[PDB]
Amino acid sequence: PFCPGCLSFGTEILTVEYGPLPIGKIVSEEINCSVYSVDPEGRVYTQAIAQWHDRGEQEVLEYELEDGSVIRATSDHRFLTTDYQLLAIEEIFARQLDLLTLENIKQTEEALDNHRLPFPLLDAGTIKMVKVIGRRSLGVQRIFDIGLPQDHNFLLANGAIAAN
Repeated sequence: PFCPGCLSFGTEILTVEYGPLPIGKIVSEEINCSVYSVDPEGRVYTQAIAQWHDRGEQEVLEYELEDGSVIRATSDHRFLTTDYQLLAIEEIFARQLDLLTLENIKQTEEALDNHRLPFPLLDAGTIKMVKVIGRRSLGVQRIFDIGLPQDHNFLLANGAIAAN
């Protein structure tokens, strides 16, 4: 079936235990690990993955942000905006809204202080508000997703917060 919010194989999730890892690998090997997620209150916390989804193949597009980072996902994949809405990346692009991202993130395990979590996202690190400046199709590619016990969202290695 068509997956509204899926990511490319190579999309790196910032895992707590292992650092940046492609979602394709996490799903292919059903890797048990934790991700950094945001709760309804706006706090970042660690969450263990509950399910792994290989959704087959579908069009994947590369969205480029103002800071040069890229997001390779389905057009309806939601991301956290600066005004704290979870909107489709294509919508964020069409409306020229800003994605709420962290920048200068350590690309290793325990990128954030596990001891201090939960902690407010806007105070967890250097916040970088960026718009989507372009989109280009990558054609039909493999797509993935993961399931979480509480909130279905997680921090990507590039600082963006993917929200299914």
